[PDB]
Amino acid sequence: MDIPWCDLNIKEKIGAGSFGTVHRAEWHGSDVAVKILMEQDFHAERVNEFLREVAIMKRLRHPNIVLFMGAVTQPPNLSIVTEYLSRGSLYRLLHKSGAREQLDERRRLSMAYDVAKGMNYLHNRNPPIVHRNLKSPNLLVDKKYTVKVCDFGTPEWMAPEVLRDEPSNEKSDVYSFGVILWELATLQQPWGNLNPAQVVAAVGFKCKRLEIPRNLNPQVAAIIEGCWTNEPWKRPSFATIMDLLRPLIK
Repeated sequence: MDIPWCDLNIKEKIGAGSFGTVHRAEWHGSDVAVKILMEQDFHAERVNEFLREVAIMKRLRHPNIVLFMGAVTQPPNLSIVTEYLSRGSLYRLLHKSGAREQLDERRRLSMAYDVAKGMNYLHNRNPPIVHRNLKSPNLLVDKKYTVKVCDFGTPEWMAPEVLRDEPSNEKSDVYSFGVILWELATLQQPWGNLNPAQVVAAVGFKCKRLEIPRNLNPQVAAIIEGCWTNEPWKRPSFATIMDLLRPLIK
């Protein structure tokens, strides 16, 4: 639904990027998040691309996808309005201090399941929607620790083929999921000891893979390893990942 800029009461900034910034906001009493595009080119081609993007978001409806709630479609305030997740990015949540005590194995496995559900949903659109930029910093977490894929750089989550500048693949983000599941199970930062360029070489050309603790749950380790096969088409679909994760959380 269309939203007039004046109807938004902007609050404290909660994020930012290339597009611009993100701010919590009050909207007719409702608590929302507003993505404010700062670019000052309001010519048709751009406004139209924006409108086109907004029409896509309107069609994406799933519990584990950030809830679209509206859009400011009038210059000079092009914006996307969504629900507000108060715990922010998954990345910061895992690496903040005390995370291990704050989040038990069962919870972190549920968080993984949430992502798999979102991605399974996205992969089943016609045409399928592939998120090659899938990564923990892109995932958002609400108060109840539910995780949602934010659908609207650095390569530690990019699949080898992507790092090789190869053609787009539907199973590229399955590799990325493998890294996210690894972060969740180990609470380690991926490739913390390499610079971006070294990551590209390691995973893209030397078939290096993040090390799995011998101490880790075998069933979770298996899910991870399967996501990391060099042959993309050999990686399990997200629905298969869901089947494999469901026994564990329960």
